[PDB]
Amino acid sequence: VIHVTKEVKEVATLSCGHNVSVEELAQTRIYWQKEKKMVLTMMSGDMNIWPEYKNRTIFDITNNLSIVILALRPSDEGTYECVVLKYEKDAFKREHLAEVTLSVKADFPTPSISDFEIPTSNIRRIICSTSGGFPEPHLSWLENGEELNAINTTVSQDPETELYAVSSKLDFNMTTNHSFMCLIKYGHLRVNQTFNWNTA
Ligand SMILES: *[C@@H]1O[C@H](CO)[C@@H](O)[C@H](O)[C@H]1NC(C)=O
Ligand SMILES: *[C@@H]1O[C@H](CO)[C@@H](O)[C@H](O)[C@H]1NC(C)=O
Ligand SMILES: *[C@@H]1O[C@H](CO)[C@@H](O)[C@H](O)[C@H]1NC(C)=O
Repeated sequence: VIHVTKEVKEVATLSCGHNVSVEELAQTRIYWQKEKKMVLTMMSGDMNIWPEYKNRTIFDITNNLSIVILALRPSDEGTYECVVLKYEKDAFKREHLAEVTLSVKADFPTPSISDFEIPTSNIRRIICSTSGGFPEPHLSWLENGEELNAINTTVSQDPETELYAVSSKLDFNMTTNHSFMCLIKYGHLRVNQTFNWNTA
């Protein structure tokens, strides 16, 4: 395959499009690397995966020497290339090369809104939050194609999943009718939800 696209938290199996028996594993050299930067090395019998990858990467020898990235992160994006070399008596002549580029989708689920009264005559508060997305999200409240100011807006990124979570609060006077949209931009995409407030 040329291109591959998986979701975040999901597994990515990048095949080397080549297989090698255990007897040959001795004489064979395997170079998996992500854009010139090494990943793992199965140097003739002895394997050694770089620290950057030690944790979330598996080397599936049995399955065409593939590398399985567990718990995908938006940064795993990139072009992987797998070169295997056979020892042509006197040297190491490479007998194969596969190359695949990996895409990682990280859409933001449609945000959900909560509404409830605060201790202030007529004022109702709404909270729009969503998460599990990438890149960093940008939340904005709309009223009549106008951008209202947000009361509170937190945005953090999980060190583990490498994913974001947004949550913003907004107040409005219950006396009038209202129709707000919570727009959330992340990259060149955008997700949203609305809130209708009918007076009496
Ligand atoms: C903003 O809202 C969050 C979540 O409700 C809360 O933890 C935080 O204290 C608020 N920030 C301020 C300055 O009140
Ligand atoms: C709430 O709405 C009423 C009716 O329009 C208005 O008199 C009052 O000043 C408003 N208060 C706030 C905090 O918006
Ligand atoms: C808000 O979300 C809806 C639901 O997917 C979408 O159809 C609409 O285009 C969005 N509106 C804007 C201004 O992004």
